Amino acid sequence: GEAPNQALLRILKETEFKKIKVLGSGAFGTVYKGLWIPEGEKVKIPVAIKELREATSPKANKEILDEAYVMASVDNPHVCRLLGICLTSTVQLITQLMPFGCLLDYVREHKDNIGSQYLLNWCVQIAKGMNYLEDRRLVHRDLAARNVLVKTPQHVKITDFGLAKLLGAEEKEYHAEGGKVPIKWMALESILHRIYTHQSDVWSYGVTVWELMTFGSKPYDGIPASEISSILEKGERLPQPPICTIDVYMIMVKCWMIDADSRPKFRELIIEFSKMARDPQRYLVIQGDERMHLPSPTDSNFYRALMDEEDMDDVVDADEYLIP
Ligand SMILES: *CCC(=O)N1CC[C@H](Oc2cc3c(Nc4ccc(F)c(Cl)c4)ncnc3cc2OC)C1
Repeated sequence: GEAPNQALLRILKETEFKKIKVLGSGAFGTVYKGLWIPEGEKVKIPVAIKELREATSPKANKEILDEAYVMASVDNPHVCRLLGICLTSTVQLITQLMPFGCLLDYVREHKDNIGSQYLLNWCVQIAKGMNYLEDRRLVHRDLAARNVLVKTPQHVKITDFGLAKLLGAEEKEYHAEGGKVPIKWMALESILHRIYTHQSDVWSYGVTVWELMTFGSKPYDGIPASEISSILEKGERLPQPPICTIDVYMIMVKCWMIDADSRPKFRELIIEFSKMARDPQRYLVIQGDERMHLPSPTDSNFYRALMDEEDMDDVVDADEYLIP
């Protein structure tokens, strides 16, 4: 009827995780970083670990296992995959550590060193990730720069699958029902009718690109969420960022066309951003662009800036740690 999901869910013993330290908290719970040391492997894998405040809320463990299901079921260079889960007092999700954090904060904090080549390459990579998700019939529903993680400045991945929904062998629109929503990233048809498609995700991609090209500006700043549907129905859209040529901004605008099927496909966005990445200063205009650099794997205190030297001998990135 539909293809069997033969993803493996790995249950990981708590005794294999060390050096646990807080990255951030919310109402939801906590993310930590640590090392995962599968027993008698002589590997140490840098990981992030997501839990919730307590394993009492039924919804809580249900929501997080829904996220685990989606995250175990993906495998692509531009999407974050689940390494496994740890069943403790709480359900913890275990994934590859993305040491530079979320792209929203990253663009805000490093604007002075972010040139055109990185911006366009990120656009390409996010489009690849999104296209891969489409090929797997998944609709993310929460694409935003806060939901893209930075493995290295050269390599980003989409995460945060807690709102993602699959789509049946012959189904098109997810039709949701209630719960806090990222209004300022949503297609009109999603705000109005809780319709969600691969084409609604393209809308959010548009917004995400605007975030990057503005070095992390807040969309419709000061506009109350309750007013967004009206503004959009009037035909208002986010403004042309200063660095953007018309060529780039036009792509953004196409993502925000009322007719969902008039919007670009992820596969087209890959092509267009890829053409632009070959001549980046033709498409984005950044003062003093040519003279920027960000950290690259091949630098001295690239590995030392993360790692204790104690560990460094046997550290292995999750992308190089593969089981059958
Ligand atoms: C834009 C703000 C933001 O996203 N963060 C605030 C701090 C937190 O930092 C990191 C988070 C990660 C995660 N997150 C994650 C998401 C889903 C999931 F199922 C798991 Cl197990 C983990 N993943 C990897 N590396 C991270 C690195 C962070 O900061 C260094 C995100």
